[PDB]
Amino acid sequence: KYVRGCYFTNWAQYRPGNGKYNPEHYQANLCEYIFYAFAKLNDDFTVDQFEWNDIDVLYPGVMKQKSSQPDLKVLLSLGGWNAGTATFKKMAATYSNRAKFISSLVSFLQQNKFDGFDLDWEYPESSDKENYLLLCQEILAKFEEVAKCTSTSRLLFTAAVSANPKTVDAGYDVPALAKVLDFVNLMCYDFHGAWETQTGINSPLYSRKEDSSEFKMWNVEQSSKYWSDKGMPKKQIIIGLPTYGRGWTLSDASKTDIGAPAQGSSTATEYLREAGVISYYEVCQKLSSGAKRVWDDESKTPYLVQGNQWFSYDDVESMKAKINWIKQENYGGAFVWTLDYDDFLGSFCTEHNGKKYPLISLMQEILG
Repeated sequence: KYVRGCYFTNWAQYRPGNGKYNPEHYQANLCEYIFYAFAKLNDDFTVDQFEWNDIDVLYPGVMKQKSSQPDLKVLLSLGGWNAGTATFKKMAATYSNRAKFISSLVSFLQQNKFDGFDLDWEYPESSDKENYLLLCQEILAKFEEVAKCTSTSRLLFTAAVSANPKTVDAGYDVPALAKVLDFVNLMCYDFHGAWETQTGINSPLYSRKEDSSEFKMWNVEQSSKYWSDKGMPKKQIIIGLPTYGRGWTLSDASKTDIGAPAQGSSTATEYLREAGVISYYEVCQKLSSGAKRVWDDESKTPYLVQGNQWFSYDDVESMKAKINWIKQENYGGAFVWTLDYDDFLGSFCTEHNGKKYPLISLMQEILG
């Protein structure tokens, strides 16, 4: 009745100390689907592994989890934000280029025992709309062809899609893609971040009265609605849950409101070491240090203040509110980004008595 998904990342193995995330850190029945991020798209449009140890170690490591969760399905994700669109745009522009990518892809999936493919082209533009459609149609066709041919279940085929309606209009033929994609993973996050000069919410459930006109649809609720109205069935919209936060350095540590002015990004944190970004477990460390929390009931998310540092993030209350809203509105489910941001050891946080995956466990718990 409800999809429950989780992104694994193949660079989380390089965090320092207990931030290091390995496939053995996964938990049985946490996720129905594990989206592996990412494969590499070569310049010649062929698919290969991205990290030097995927084929030999990490891919099989994730697959071993099926031993204790037999209907765990694992899909290979290609793209992401770092990858950009340059290869994608070229690869998709001709039938023969997509044929080379598709065929290369089908073979890389079979060899490495994946259950499906997840296209995270971030993002198709006007010039790519029609190409994108054909690319997906042809991926389903080959998958359909391969399945009848080899007498197997068809490979699964999903896309991570843009939550910004202006992009959805530009680059997605939504009714056509509905007929073709299994489901879409709605990236209803990153709505606000340190690229802005004032504090905002990362992933607000609802809009806020103080939002300006350009952002009245930049919430989970209204962005999922937009996909619904463009012709994607609600059951094929899967709601993105962010286990990370974004943060600013406050311009004045006395104005600490949603919208307070900021002079730059939050200082890079101990583990993710990316300025402007905090993992959930890092938040728990900060709480333990007398960082103060503030619920925002309008948007149903918390923020965190400590010194001149201000983070929007997501915790058990905000996650409880979104997943419940997933059920109340009958969207297709939830997915989490990422596994390695939660308190996967269950030792960085203390409010949860040591429960592993305080945040991600909510999916199986509430969505069954």
